Amino acid sequence: PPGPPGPPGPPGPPAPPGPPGPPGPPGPPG
Amino acid sequence: PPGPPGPPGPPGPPAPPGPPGPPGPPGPPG
Amino acid sequence: PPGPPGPPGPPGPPAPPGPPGPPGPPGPPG
Repeated sequence: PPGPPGPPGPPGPPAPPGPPGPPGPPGPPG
Repeated sequence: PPGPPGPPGPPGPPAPPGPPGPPGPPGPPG
Repeated sequence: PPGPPGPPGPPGPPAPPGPPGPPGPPGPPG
């Protein structure tokens, strides 16, 4: 009364798109 | 009846990597 | 009878930072 609890909910959603990575390496010799 | 709602579900799955970082610094001057 | 499914779980782990950026431009000729 009511009765036994229902099942666990489904998985949450993914987190938002991630931030960009770090600067690239130094370029070619001048 | 039916019983109370089930508990919250599991955390979401992993998300994809963010975008590539910016270009690196200029190369070594001549 | 078993209650209804619970609510969706929380957001998954934060998306990793993206890959390093590309090499920088060439150095100055002088």
